[PDB]
Amino acid sequence: HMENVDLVIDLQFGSTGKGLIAGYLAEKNGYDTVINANMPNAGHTYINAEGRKWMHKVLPNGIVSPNLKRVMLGAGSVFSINRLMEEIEMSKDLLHDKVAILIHPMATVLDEGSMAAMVEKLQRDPTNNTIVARDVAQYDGRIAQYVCTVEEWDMALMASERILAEGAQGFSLSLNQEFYPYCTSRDCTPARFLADMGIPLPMLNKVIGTARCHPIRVSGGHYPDQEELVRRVFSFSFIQMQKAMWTCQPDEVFLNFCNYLSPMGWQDIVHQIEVAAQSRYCDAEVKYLGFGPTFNDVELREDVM
Repeated sequence: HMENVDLVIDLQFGSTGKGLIAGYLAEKNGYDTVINANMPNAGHTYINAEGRKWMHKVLPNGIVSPNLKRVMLGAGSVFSINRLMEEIEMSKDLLHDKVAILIHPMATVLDEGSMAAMVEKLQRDPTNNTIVARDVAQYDGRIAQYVCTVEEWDMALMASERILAEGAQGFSLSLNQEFYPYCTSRDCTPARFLADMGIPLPMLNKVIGTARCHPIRVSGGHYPDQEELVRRVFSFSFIQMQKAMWTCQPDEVFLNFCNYLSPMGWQDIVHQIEVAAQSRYCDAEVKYLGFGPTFNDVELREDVM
């Protein structure tokens, strides 16, 4: 009942490719439940060993799990119903048989922007029955079939055997990190992600942090030990990693986009990530290395260095 959630988080500016490791872990570990709480975003990509591609803004990338039973969209979600229905249709083969999709009643429905909808939910206007999923489901049957009660949300988490939780955006984009106001509207930290998915703290088993060799901002400042090489590509920042390690405390790290650097380049970053971890009381080791955008391009660090 406890220690059964694996939480995937991005340790830099949100472009580390967390979707690749979510899909990879879902295929390897076969979680029965996959959960997230995304706000509108550019999409998270996973490509399997056969070349099928999923670009998701709403659904978790973990729906590729061979043991999938429950897909859960948390209270912190802010989503377009049109986009959700399109993503379900595109993966109807994975979602039609013995799979339950659950939308938390207090998830926010986007009016067919992100800020105004989140603000509308926070206003708590008693006569407004058009912002939270529980209320929209009373007149929009597209989501009435998936919206659950708070009690049903809790019971689905209790009934889950192994869960994959997928975090949002990235650590340095947090509302309360130093780049404010050039940041997102929430903190991008494990504690906020579990809060926004309604996951009790004892359920956390491990945190998998994702990083890139050259972080990208997709719009805000950068750390003093990095420089630029609408998208801005930066060199690796040790300070960024130290800050992310202290707060996020990952247990394992996936270092992606190693294919764009020389052997010295990506191996030096592997060692810097581990020095950053140790410097901030974190025992994380780099376990996975990404050398391309597909399942076939994820390698075990212990097998290549």
